[PDB]
Amino acid sequence: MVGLIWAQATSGVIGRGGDIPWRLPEDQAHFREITMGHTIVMGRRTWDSLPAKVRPLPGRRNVVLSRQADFMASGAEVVGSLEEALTSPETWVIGGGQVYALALPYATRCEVTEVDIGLPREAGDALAPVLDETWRGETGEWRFSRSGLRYRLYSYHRS
Ligand SMILES: NC(=O)c1ccc[n+]([C@@H]2O[C@H](COP(=O)([O-])OP(=O)(O)OC[C@H]3O[C@@H](n4cnc5c(N)ncnc54)[C@H](OP(=O)(O)O)[C@@H]3O)[C@@H](O)[C@H]2O)c1
Ligand SMILES: O=C(O)CCC(=O)c1ccc2c(c1)OCCCO2
Ligand SMILES: [Co+2]
Repeated sequence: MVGLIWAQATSGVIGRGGDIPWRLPEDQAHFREITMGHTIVMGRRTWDSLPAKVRPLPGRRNVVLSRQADFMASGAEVVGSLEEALTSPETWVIGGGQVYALALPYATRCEVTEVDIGLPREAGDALAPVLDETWRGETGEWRFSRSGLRYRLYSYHRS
């Protein structure tokens, strides 16, 4: 099982300036629950976005995808191809935009947090991947984050 997990604005923006223009504590707990115990695969830029005191994320096989053969990610594995990282029963791709696109052929689940924030796409933004007709979606109710933004969870899946 390869799954993708991400939060996006209604516009599809997931990242800007190397970070994320919101923060939902409820989404971070949801992320931790879904990924805990499993492999997490991330692009090098997303590894960079994590503070050093946070990496690796605890209780998970942290895998960083990079083309630099000497890139050092302390506490993590660095692989040069996505296929290298798929040696566990559950693998969650945690971003960012480039790695979601690379991983989507392998994926049968997307746990998507839609954040009710009006955020026009700008040059250089990272974007959510486009899900084609093979994906079946189930939606939750709109909920209020304590940060003041509404959000809702979509669970997409396909055989
Ligand atoms: N909203 C969310 O839920 C969420 C979650 C995660 C990240 N984000 C945001 O997304 C943004 C980063 O996403 P990004 O698309 O800019 O970069 P990214 O996907 O996180 O990492 C890009 C890097 O991955 C490596 N890479 C990409 N394709 C590869 C391949 N085919 N083989 C080997 N290595 C490969 C390269 O690393 P080298 O350059 O080292 O080769 C590339 O520079 C940040 O803003 C981050 O905050 C958002
Ligand atoms: O998982 C934990 O241990 C606590 C929450 C956390 O560390 C976290 C939550 C969301 C993330 C993230 C980390 O980095 C990946 C890119 C953005 O999505
Ligand atoms: Co689990």
